[PDB]
Amino acid sequence: XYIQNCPLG
Amino acid sequence: XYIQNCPLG
Repeated sequence: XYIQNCPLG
Repeated sequence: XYIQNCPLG
């Protein structure tokens, strides 16, 4: 995944 | 959001 919570990239 | 983890829809 989500805007400013995407731990992948 | 992710495959089979998307509480939005």
